[PDB]
Amino acid sequence: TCCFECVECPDGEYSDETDASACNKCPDDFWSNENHTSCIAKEIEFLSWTEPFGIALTLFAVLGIFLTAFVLGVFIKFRNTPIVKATNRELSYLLLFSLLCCFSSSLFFIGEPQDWTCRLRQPAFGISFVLCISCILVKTNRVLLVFEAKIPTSFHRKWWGLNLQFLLVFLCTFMQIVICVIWLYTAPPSSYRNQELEDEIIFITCHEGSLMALGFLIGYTCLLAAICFFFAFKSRKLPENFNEAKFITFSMLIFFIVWISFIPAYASTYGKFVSAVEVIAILAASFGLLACIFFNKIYI
Amino acid sequence: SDETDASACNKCPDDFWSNENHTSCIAKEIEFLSWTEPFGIALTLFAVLGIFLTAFVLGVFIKFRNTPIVKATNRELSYLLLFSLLCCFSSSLFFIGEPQDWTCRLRQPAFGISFVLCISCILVKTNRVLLVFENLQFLLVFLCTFMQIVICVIWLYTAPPSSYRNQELEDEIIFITCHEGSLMALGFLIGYTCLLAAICFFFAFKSRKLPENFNEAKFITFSMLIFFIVWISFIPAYASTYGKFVSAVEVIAILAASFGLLACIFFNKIYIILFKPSRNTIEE
Ligand SMILES: CCCCCCCC/C=C\CCCCCCCC(=O)OC[C@@H](COP(=O)(O)OCC[N+](C)(C)C)OC(=O)CCCCCCC/C=C/CCCCCCCC
Ligand SMILES: CC(C)CCC[C@@H](C)[C@H]1CC[C@H]2[C@@H]3CC=C4C[C@@H](O)CC[C@]4(C)[C@H]3CC[C@]12C
Ligand SMILES: C[C@@H](NCCCc1cccc(C(F)(F)F)c1)c1cccc2ccccc12
Ligand SMILES: C[C@@H](NCCCc1cccc(C(F)(F)F)c1)c1cccc2ccccc12
Repeated sequence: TCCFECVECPDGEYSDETDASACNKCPDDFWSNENHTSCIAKEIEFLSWTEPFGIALTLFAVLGIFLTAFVLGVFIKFRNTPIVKATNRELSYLLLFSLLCCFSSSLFFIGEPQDWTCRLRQPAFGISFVLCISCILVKTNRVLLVFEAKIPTSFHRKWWGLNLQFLLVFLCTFMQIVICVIWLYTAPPSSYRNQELEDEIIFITCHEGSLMALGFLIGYTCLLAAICFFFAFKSRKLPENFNEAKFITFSMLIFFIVWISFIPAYASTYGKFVSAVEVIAILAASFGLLACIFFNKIYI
Repeated sequence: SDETDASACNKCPDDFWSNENHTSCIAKEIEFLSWTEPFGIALTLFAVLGIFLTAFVLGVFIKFRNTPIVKATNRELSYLLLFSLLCCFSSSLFFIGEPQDWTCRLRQPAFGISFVLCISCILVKTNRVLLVFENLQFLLVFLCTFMQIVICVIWLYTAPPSSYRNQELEDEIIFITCHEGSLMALGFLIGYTCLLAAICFFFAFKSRKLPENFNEAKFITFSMLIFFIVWISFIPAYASTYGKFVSAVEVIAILAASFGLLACIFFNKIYIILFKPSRNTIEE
């Protein structure tokens, strides 16, 4: 026994005595040093505000808010010009508010995840986007109907006349407000500290809990997109001051392009870049919508 | 360790890992985008559909070839464009399977050459303001393709691509990938393929309002815009996919833009020739 050899301790075990005779296991929430001589605390990785990437996504999502505010100001100052009144000046306003809601949803992906944030992350963006899609769809059908008129109108009360314009949007949004409510009560999302995947790093993420709702939401938000194009296809022969086809088929194509190009990184990679690409995709879709439709007219 | 009373635990050879019970060594697992994975059948099926669609289109044009609509445009340039499009979808098929030595070399240049050829046809055709200064069209197309052919060759001499057999991503899993030789050649290839498309997109914007052949310039600028949007997005997707989905991202991007050039420029005229035979040297 007086004669022995020296062998290094394996990963995650340390020693601090002269003749160890055994490797002491590192305590929980700690990891061995480079030389296996003293345990050190692990590292927690999440999309924080200290790194410039976080400072960046935030400094975009303020520029978008400012641009949307500027656009709504023209439609409020020049609220009686023929081309502004050409597009629905009611439903055009409601859309702008929905776009404001859209830019904001992204700021719920920055910072340490918590229960309420993880629960409110997806439904807000889904509701806002479907609200915008419903606004576009109802506006388009009204003009086709106005311009498919054989014999004159018969609306019996002017005010209720504009009730249809607003209630159809709520009817469209009702299906996803339902799905969001039943989902949240029957299995709410919750936070989950994961340390199994990599030994030295603790990951803080959320947990979907029930995944079947995440398929129905995509199916619905997408089905509506298939309707925006068809109506966009049907609305190609109208005159210029009212035409809105090119814009519709480019915005939804951008949406599909981004959210189908970003599938594999989301499917494979784990960690902080998933949230990064989600934020960048949301921002890309929202700008795409805003400048496809409202900017030509804001130039004119 | 195998037997009883082991003084020390033997390491395992580099081509193996160790069983859950640490008793003995088993074989490592090699991962790569295969032809049987459920996520590659969709890509194979999608492509085959594109190939069949291109074959059908070249059918109608070389069958109803004695009509004013097809003769209004140049037939030779249409054949060249259809041939280039047929090679893009087929090229994508070169991005799926076990990476061999020669495949890594033929991955990029084939698509680059095909896309340069297809873009060059549209350029020689945008409202003839380009062609007014000044058969000549074939010479210009050959000159456009030759600079990409040359850059490919100097590159294959000075650094060919080959397999890597990476072992630094997953200790248990062996990754088979391609090492893309040098970066200057790839950067120059991308720069040229984008610079040509930029010029094509501009003159056509410029000539977007001329209603020649059912306003074909507008569809060309639509296709160019689609191509940019698709590839500006390729940046973050690939920059954050780590594993065996880089090939998937590349295939998805290539398939999108190929359909982008085929559909825009062809489907309106395909509909006109096949149905409603009422336009003959009047609306053409
Ligand atoms: C890496 C990411 C990849 C993601 C995949 C994306 C693939 C999509 C890209 C490309 C393939 C097809 C693209 C074709 C684009 C159409 C161009 C366009 O903009 O159209 C022009 C409009 C406007 O015409 P105008 O009013 O100015 O002229 C009026 C003149 N006068 C009065 C004579 C009539 O005319 C019209 O017909 C408008 C009718 C709307 C056209 C429908 C768009 C077809 C989309 C097909 C695929 C979409 C789903 C993708 C699959 C993934 C599912 C998740
Ligand atoms: C893969 C396929 C199905 C994607 C969709 C392609 C087809 C359906 C789309 C893409 C571009 C579209 C065309 C865009 C512009 C015009 C000009 C207009 O005066 C007639 C309709 C027409 C000709 C559209 C017909 C439908 C069209 C050809
Ligand atoms: C933001 C997203 N929730 C995470 C989906 C991750 C994903 C990553 C990459 C691709 C895809 C998708 F394209 F397959 F959806 C999903 C979301 C929530 C709610 C509604 C949505 C409607 C449209 C798009 C996204 C929606
Ligand atoms: C298929 C595609 N090459 C993708 C790999 C790019 C890359 C992969 C890995 C590293 C680097 C980097 F080194 F440049 F960053 C770049 C391609 C091929 C040919 C022409 C093309 C023209 C336009 C767009 C894409 C083209």
